Amino acid sequence: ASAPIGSAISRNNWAVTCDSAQSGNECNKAIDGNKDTFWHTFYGANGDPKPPHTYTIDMKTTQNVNGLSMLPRQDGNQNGWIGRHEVYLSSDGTNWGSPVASGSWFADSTTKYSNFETRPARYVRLVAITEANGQPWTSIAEINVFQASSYTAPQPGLGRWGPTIDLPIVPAAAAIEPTSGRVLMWSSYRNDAFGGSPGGITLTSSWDPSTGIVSDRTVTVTKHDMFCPGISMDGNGQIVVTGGNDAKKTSLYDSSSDSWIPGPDMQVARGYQSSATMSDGRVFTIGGSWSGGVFEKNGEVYSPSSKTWTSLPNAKVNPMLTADKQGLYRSDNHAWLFGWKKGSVFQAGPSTAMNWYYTSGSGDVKSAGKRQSNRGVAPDAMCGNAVMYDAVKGKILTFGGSPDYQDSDATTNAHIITLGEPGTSPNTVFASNGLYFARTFHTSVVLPDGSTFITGGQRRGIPFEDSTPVFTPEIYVPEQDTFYKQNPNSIVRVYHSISLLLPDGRVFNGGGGLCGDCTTNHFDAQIFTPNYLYNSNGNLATRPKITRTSTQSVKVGGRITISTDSSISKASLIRYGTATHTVNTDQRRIPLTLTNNGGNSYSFQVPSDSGVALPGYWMLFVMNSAGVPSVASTIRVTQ
Ligand SMILES: [Cu+2]
Ligand code: NA
Repeated sequence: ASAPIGSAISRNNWAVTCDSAQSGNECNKAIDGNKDTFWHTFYGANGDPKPPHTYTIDMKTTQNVNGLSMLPRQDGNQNGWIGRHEVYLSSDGTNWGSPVASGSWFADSTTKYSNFETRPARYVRLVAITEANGQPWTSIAEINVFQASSYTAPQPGLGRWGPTIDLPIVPAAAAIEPTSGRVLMWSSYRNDAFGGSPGGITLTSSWDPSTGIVSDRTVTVTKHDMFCPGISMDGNGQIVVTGGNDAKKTSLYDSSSDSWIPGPDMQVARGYQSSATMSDGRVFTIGGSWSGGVFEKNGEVYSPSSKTWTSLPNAKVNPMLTADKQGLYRSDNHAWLFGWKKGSVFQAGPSTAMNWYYTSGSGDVKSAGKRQSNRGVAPDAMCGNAVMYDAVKGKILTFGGSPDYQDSDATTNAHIITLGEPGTSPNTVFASNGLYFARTFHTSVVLPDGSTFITGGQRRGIPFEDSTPVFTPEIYVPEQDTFYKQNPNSIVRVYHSISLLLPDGRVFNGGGGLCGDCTTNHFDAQIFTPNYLYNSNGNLATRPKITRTSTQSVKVGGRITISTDSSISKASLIRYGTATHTVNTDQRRIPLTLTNNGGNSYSFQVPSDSGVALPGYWMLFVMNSAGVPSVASTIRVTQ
């Protein structure tokens, strides 16, 4: 099930309009309170007008609207199920503006919702762009509008949330398709559940930021239910999905051909392991006792060229285990892995003990000391997040999480780890005064400017329960060593939520739930627009443009020359992300040093160490003196 974020608005005073309505199926059947009666557009002998179809409500007064619900026809017939849709709000009835929510609803008879940030309005309009099966009708048994207890205007200068993208599934795992710019999301064998999978199938969905189209596709070619997996973008730019519901499988997503390819089976069955791309394009994984059995799962490495998984038995998982009260089932999960120099992998946590993993020969592991600072040794931080915001300086920001996977209080701990050469003990300090809000199950992304956006989570980890939610996101500004609260959102994003940086510089945050009959499934995502995209007036700022790129494919050590339309002050390269269960081992940022060639022409070199400039796809962003970033240019970094 799902749920709206507000309380139902009284339908007494409403006035509704429909594009068409067949007698027996009047506009008002949708607001009678009877689930047996429904509005239905013209059919048969009234003709069959194709969608779009529209449902407009006049609440007569101004309500602080935060959502709507749509109960499809409950008579067993599917005709008229809304697929693609848009939701608009208006205080006047003539000026709608941009949709407050849009996307596609799954093809079933369950009540569907549109949850969105609170906006005073008197008029609401639901546009049915498509019928779920491609037919021309639109039918609605019941329609409700929800209101917030109050309305609090976003504060200027603190970012903005919206719109809401409605999806057919709970996006508990997502990736950006680098060649297309689309967001790829997946659930499990079902749109809203993973328990009871016959294994072998995964439901996916994609959102295209350019067209606003949400599409769904079932993947069975790899015979893998991809819930709870390791995810890494390999050296070739293929996304490597491992284990989870089908514990030994490997599935490859090729952005180029937009297809799924069966990969080789891992040597050890795992679920909830983290995998990390290496300086050589290979993928290392360790741990993962969620599925495949509970025992010590040492390292293994995938080679994209030979398409083999090789065991690395001496890359021992033992030193990275947390002290989880549930034991090994949780203690080897979601490692904070980072590919580094010379085939090494750094594990920053969640255990207090940090380690160096080596992939030569049969593997090795060396202690890197304890995450700690002048405030003491950091406790285990299961589901805390770790982000490499400056790969050149080896800087990793870690934050949040709790000692145990669940039933444990999250903390405000935050540290900065600075990596040197593999085998050396990195320096760790405390970050500022820690998070404003203790959280676990939160997600984060590094932004073009090197700041880290942190959002969602809860104060006490309770999977599938939307309790103690943190609605206020925070940004860490490394240059100032300061955290800043941002404007709050209205949708809880806790266990099974995700965040990804979009190529336009905005953040896509969504998911949460995936517990079948629970009412905590969130079949949506919201967009957060950081203040760097607005000018002083609250309007969107004018962005620099990258008019030319000497090349779109470069070897580490290589130079790229660009021309822009305005003088730029800074540039950064951001590796494309993948995310699930708080883990994102693919994102990282490299700040660039620019050579001004005069005439708004600039060159830069990609770092020559492929353990810094990990191979794969990256986003190039340039910023003007104002700090406004361009939309990214996609660059492929090869070794
Ligand atoms: Cu899970
Ligand atoms: Na009705």
